[PDB]
Amino acid sequence: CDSDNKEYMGIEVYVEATLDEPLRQTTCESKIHKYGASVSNGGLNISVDLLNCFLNFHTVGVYTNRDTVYAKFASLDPWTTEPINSMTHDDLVKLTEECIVDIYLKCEVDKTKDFMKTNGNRLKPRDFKTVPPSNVGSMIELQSDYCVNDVTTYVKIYDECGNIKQHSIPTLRDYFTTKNGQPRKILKKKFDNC
Repeated sequence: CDSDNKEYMGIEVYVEATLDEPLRQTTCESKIHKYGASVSNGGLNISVDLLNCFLNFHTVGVYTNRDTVYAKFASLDPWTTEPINSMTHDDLVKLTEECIVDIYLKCEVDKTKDFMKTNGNRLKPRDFKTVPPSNVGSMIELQSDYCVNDVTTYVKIYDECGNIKQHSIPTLRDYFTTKNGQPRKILKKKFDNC
């Protein structure tokens, strides 16, 4: 955080997708690649590519409940995790103006897996928390697929040196949902590892 001038940013991308049948029990598989990541879980492959963002994900968590798959792509401690999410100031300017979080859903419902067992609902309304509104329009681009009834997505890109440097980079937020008349909420429960 010692203006090289390098900037250090973090990123969280949340994807929630409700499918058209109750979920089948699957084995989770995730892959992090250069400026993106993907996860195959619950009958859906969710892929996130970061276009002109100059940022890498470090972790993918998942959740599955009823008919809904959740994924959280995130960065971790930025000074101890490889690859380091640092960038020049000119690259941060381009991130600010041009970063797109390109989300792609692919249905992969597998009839060789039985339906998830369901006792009592493992999620409850007070597991979802409101998030602030978008401050960057059209940062999220989403492609859905036929088996998906609704998708919700949220991105937060933030300064890791904000508390610290003497100045801070504005947090960039966007939110997109196919749902109508629903509050701006995301699952805040701790996700499972993939």
